[PDB]
Amino acid sequence: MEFGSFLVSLGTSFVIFVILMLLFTWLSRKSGNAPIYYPNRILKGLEPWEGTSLTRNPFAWMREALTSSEQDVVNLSGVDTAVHFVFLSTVLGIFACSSLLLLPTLLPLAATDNNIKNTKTFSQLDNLSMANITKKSSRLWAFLGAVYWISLVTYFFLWKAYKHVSSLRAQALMSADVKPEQFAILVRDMPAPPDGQTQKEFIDSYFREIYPETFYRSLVATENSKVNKIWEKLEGYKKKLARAEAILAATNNRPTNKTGFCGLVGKQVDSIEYYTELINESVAKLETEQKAVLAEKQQTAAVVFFTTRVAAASAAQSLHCQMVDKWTVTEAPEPRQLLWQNLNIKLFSRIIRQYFIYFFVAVTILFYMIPIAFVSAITTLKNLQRIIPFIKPVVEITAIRTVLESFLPQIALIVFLAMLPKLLLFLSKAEGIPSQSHAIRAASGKYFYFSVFNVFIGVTLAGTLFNIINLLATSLPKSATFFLTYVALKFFIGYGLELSRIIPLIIFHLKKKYLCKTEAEVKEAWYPGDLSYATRVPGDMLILTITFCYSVIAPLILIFGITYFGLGWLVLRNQALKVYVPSYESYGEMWPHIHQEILAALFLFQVVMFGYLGAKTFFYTALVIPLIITSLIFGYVCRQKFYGGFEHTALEVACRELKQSPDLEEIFRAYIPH
Amino acid sequence: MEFGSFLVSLGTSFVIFVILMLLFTWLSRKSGNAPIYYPNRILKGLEPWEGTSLTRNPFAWMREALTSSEQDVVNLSGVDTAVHFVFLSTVLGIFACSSLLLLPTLLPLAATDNNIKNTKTFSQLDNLSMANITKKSSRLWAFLGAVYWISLVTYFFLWKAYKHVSSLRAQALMSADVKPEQFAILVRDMPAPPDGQTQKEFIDSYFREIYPETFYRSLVATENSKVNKIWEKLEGYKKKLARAEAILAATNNRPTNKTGFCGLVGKQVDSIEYYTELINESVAKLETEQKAVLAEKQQTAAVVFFTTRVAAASAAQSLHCQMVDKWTVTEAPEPRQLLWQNLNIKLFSRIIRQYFIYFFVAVTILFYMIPIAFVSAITTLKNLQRIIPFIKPVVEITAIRTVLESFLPQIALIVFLAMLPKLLLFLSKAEGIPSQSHAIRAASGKYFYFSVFNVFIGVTLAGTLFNTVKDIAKNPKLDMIINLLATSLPKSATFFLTYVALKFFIGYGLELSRIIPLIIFHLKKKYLCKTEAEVKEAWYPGDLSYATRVPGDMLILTITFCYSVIAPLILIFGITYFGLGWLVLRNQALKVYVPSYESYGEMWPHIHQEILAALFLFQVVMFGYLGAKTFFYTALVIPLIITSLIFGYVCRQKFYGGFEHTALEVACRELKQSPDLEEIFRAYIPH
Repeated sequence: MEFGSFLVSLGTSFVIFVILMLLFTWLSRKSGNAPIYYPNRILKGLEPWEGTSLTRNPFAWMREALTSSEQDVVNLSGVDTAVHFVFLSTVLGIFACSSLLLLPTLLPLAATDNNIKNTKTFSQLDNLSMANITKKSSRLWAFLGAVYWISLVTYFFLWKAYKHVSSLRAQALMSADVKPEQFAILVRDMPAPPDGQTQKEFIDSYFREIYPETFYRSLVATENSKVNKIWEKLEGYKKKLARAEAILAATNNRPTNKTGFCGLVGKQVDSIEYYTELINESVAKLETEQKAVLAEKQQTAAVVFFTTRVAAASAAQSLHCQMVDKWTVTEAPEPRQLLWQNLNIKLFSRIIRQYFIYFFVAVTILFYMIPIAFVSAITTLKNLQRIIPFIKPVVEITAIRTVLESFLPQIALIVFLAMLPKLLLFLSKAEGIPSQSHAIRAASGKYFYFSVFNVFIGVTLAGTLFNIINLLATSLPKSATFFLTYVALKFFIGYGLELSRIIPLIIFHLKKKYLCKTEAEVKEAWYPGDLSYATRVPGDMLILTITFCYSVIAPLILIFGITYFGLGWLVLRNQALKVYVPSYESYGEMWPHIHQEILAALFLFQVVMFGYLGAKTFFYTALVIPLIITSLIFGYVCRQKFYGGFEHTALEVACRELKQSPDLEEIFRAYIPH
Repeated sequence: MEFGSFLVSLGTSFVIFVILMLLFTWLSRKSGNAPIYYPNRILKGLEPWEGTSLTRNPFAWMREALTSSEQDVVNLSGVDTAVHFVFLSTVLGIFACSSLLLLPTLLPLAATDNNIKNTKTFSQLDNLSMANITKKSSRLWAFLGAVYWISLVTYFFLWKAYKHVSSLRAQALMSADVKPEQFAILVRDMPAPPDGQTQKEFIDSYFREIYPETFYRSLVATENSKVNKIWEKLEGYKKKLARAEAILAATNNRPTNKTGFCGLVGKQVDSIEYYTELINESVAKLETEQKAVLAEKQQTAAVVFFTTRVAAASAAQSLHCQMVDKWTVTEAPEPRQLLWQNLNIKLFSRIIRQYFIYFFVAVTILFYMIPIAFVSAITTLKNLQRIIPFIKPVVEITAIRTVLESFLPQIALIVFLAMLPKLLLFLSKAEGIPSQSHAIRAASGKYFYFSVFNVFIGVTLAGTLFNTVKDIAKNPKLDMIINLLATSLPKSATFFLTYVALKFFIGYGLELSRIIPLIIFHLKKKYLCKTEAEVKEAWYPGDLSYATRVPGDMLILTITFCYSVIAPLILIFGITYFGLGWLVLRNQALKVYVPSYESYGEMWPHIHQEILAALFLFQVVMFGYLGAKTFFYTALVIPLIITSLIFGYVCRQKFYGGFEHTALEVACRELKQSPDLEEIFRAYIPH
């Protein structure tokens, strides 16, 4: 019955994906939906291209995507998205070459043997797996050569893509213009000022010693939580007064508000004047607090500004005081990336929080594994049928009952998986990470480990429970069925939902028609947001992890991986061409993390291949040990070969970049939060 | 080992030690011995002993040693020897506290138990060890408490020591004079000029852009291997001609050289005229070659000199080109430390050589595992008797087997572990290491791997098998474990007692008495050698030789952590080893040895990493043992291992970053005094 289960799930996913595709064709063909299907190119208003109206058969939206050079993507969005695209491209290339060799040689090899049905059918695809292969068979040699070739191919593609990303980084850095993050460093962990002088007088006359005639200013970090809170309160008050003024300018007859707190407690009489007195009182209070904070709440973190890229880039890898405890220095993140909150955290606090968060993550795997499986089994009562509701017995088809009992576990799992990334991002920022990009990358790494351990081990154990030498052997083929479902579920809808973009489109065209969106305020009406690498990269790493897991056992997941990453390349190329706009520009710094994962997945599932063929019990599984040690060798040689360039900007892309006498004053007041 | 061999080895070591001490204290009172027992304070003339006719002979030097502060050693020998001394002192403190708690509360527990008689031979040393503890005994709880306490004590002393060494390094760097290694970097792994243009024209006009008005000159590392050969040969000719003319002046008889048979017995040629014509020809050839190679024989390594310490120190941690394959930059070593041949090794070549050397190190790990098995076979000759009865005729009388047991295995171990360090230092120098200090510390690390694996594992396991392999006729899985483990481990513990005793007694007697370099002296003078004064190179003492001292010391440290619990008689031997080492090496450093390089304490983090590696590995050993003793302490040592890893990471994160570089305070606020910057140059010239 499992055969029918994933057959039906695949059919439903394909059908609904087709539905959303047709909707996309229907919706995007209208000019009224341009802001939701072309948020980009409206900002920096490149006039979203329509040309002729319709012919409806050819040339819909493909020529725009497939004819986009990496230079075009970098110019239009940035060099960061092109890194994600080269990640997708190298994964696609690995899987394409792997399929082109594996499948024509392993499909017939698996077809001929009949070990399954001899150890005494469940499903036909079970014949096309490394389970219909007899014990002590010569086909073990072909299988081992296959995994060996997989390792060789992925090594080659990783090296090529990593050279390419290093070249793209060196190209983007060298041609950049004057940016405020090129003249600053982020000094943390300073001692208390000696006797009476405040922190500002201490930071100065210290850097003014080390760096005479090449030091400009210092923006000491101050606890401003009160200043923040009152500031967004005042900004929201100004926004409300502005929308009220626009309403007045429209109707010229001040309407009546729903008098009260959320329309419950109060008298809204000429609310314009209420908000006016509120905002001016808030301005006075904010002025007083802003004056107060700059003199008393002066903490132990400070951005430091130099006068030349040479000095700033050189005074960011150097060690300033002969104790790693004090005056720790790193390159200042760009203003859009500084987390003023997570500064001020001393080194010991950073270490202790790092290990407490990692331990809490491990406890998260544990309290996921046992308790959430327990409560999911509890939800099975709601899943099948409940006596208490008086639902009319009209359904009467068991097939969709099976569909529901397949979805509900997956639905709950996905709900908690979507609860994850916010929690992991919040935890990542709790180690005191001083930049948004590093926080997002650490969250992605934590989610990757969680996903691998959790999903892989849990589904493997579930397969073992369903069905010691045959323990690792027989169990894995059945687990492929579950992944064939879940991969497929995330396969169609997620790419379908993003491409169709109906979920933002449902929110749009309704926030405008209803009481919301009185004034134009179109910018935040349809602001797209980032690519949110907190959810793209770890999900694609999970798909890659599964594909390299069953890369050899059941070489039918390879075609699913290829089609997944091909559709991802296509849809995300279209999106980055027309939809998203980045909020931070990390110049491809992300990608070494992706390289380390990819290699970690390859290492882990070379180990899995070793163990699984050891379950096949032939004295040649030791041949995997050279592959494991080779993965270690490749990791170290890559680390020393490229990783240096991805942490800093070398003193050529900073020195001879030919600045044009920067004012150094608009570089300042660019890190000012106020 | 049985009682006779252990006792006779201890007695022989003690008697030779006291003989050497008596010889030293008697023979140090002779003025002629000054440049032997006081090489230092003769160089840098200081009137070695102040006064007349030093009394208190056994303490004439001991009193002069216990009253010397770390500041005195730093001012007299250097800031590197003081690091070795804090290493010795902290190991001594760890083992002192460990003894003060372990011994009184652990030894009686082993003494009162009677796991012995389970044999259905040994020593009383085995009775005062783990083997005497029965199965599932409450005393193993005390033993677990003991290992937990020793781990805590080591953590405490390591942290305190590492703060102290960081303080010493800061105090030394902050007050050092104008030394040429502070203004320079070692620019290595360059590309080639893609035109008609010499390499030096390319190193310039490139750094002149990155560091304008703060870039002074740049030596390109010209390959001079054959130039070096001709220069050393010329200097040998100079020395030999000086010897000949000194002989002629001292005897007024025309010297005659019979060149042939390695220049000893051959064709008779007139000495000084031959040497003069040959030396002038050699000078002409040398200067022609130097002119021909200082230009146009360029390669892809260089040394760069800035003008201010701030720029020089800042532009050494930085990254120069946006590809780490090009313009690799590291802080320049001292001119005395640079290995000019190891430059001109591109990054891939360096990695390939590193990996080949590591693999060869593993192969020779096995090839030394073999004679370690031989040693562990020899040490238990009685059990070796029942196997291979070919040794029955030779092992008949008490005395012969006694002397073999007492001497031979220790001598074999010494021979192997003393031939090894030269090989390891040569191997490390082939990894493209660009300095002498890094090569020495890498050789020390490889020696630590050899020590741990071969010595510890091989000796203990070979003794285990050869004490049990012939008694595994029956195969009860539960039963063979206990017999194997208990009847095995304390035997290796006793052998290591003997070995460590041999080391501290004989080695420190030889070092303190210094007779071997003294027999070379007083004989290289009275015989044909040492005709001219030339005293300086006749008794030049040399370094502390950290390539051979720290390795052996860490081997003894690992052994003491071996049987700090299993057989807590090792603890006394380790304490006395390190105490005698402290005392003797103090006397040496204050008076005898003078270093050739100054690393400003960069070597101690490696020492800390080893020490913690030993602690980790033998928390693991205790975990395996208590758990092969059949009780559930298994979960009581995993927390110790986890906290060991956390301690390692925390120490690396808090202090290690301060050892690799000199901060930009000791560089700026060092208050320069108008450095010449020209005599700073031509101090890195290879000649």
